[PDB]
Amino acid sequence: GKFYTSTEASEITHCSRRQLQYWREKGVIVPTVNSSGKGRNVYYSKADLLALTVMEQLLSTGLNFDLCYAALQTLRKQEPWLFDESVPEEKMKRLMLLPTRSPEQPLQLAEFDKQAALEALCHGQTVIPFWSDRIHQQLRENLKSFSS
Amino acid sequence: GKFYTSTEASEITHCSRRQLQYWREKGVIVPTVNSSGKGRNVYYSKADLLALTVMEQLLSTGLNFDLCYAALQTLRKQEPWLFDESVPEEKMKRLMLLPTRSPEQPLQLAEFDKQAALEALCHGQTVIPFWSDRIHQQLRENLKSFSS
Ligand SMILES: Nc1ncnc2c1ncn2[C@@H]1O[C@H](COP(=O)(O)OP(=O)(O)OP(=O)(O)O)[C@@H](O)[C@H]1O
Ligand SMILES: Nc1ncnc2c1ncn2[C@@H]1O[C@H](COP(=O)(O)OP(=O)(O)OP(=O)(O)O)[C@@H](O)[C@H]1O
Repeated sequence: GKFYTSTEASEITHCSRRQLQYWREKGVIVPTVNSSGKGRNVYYSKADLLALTVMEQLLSTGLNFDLCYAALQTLRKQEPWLFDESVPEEKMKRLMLLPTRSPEQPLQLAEFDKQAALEALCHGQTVIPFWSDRIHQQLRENLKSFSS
Repeated sequence: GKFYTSTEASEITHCSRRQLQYWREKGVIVPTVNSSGKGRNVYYSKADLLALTVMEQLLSTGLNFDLCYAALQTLRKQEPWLFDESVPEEKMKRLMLLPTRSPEQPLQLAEFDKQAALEALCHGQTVIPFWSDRIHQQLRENLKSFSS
């Protein structure tokens, strides 16, 4: 479909070029590449831009990088409807991330619901709301703006 | 009062020696030191052990290091009763940390209350409960255990 350069991706998703390069180096995001040269050689898909938008949003919660990476991996594997363009934003489900003390399973991801979320807080557990619709709305609005 | 070596501090608070060295290097915690030599030369106070316990607990929430450091600085300045041994644990107030998107003020700290905390979650805001009493209880129990 539509492909975007690194500077275009950086400006659309409000990730710095330095962040994109680091996330490429670490395998967080895998844009399409070709041999090195003076011309453009790295291109992000719309799904990559969505992954960038997720990563920037997770990092804005204060969550450490390793857990943001783990969250993005879990979202892409377990919640692929987030990246599908199948579900219109009105029907996407809001989620919540619950960090744990288990190195093997360091992050729980669940559907958001107020009763369970408030119960977790009253037990002393950190809750990180993750509004799937806002994610997709934010990229869509950055992109509609991007042309103009 | 009582002073503890780095290995004693590491084992009491379940921070690795590598973490203590890094937090010393960065100024997170400032144990008492003297000139270098073959003998012991770094000593943690009970208040330092409390600061270590806070730092290990904040890092367990998933909060990134810079914000844990900022949280510890804000707690020591704004909530010195946490480190005073004034308030018995039964009267210490539970808190909550709310990470923000402002670089100048990247973290809000507030008294915990369920109504406000649930309202923040429903608005999409991350909430990190911080149980002051559990902090002081945990070190006290690690220390009562430590002798035996
Ligand atoms: N919100 C909080 N603020 C401060 N300390 C906390 C908070 N939540 C948990 N802790 C501390 O984290 C440690 C582990 O807590 P948690 O209840 O998850 O496990 P635990 O009860 O030690 O596990 P186990 O059931 O295996 O003994 C405990 O020492 C607890 O005091
Ligand atoms: N829980 C969440 N999940 C996903 N995206 C979120 C969540 N909370 C906030 N955002 C996104 O973070 C960005 C900033 O949110 P916030 O409401 O704090 O500020 P804002 O409304 O952009 O600020 P202003 O009032 O200055 O325009 C928004 O794009 C919003 O969509």
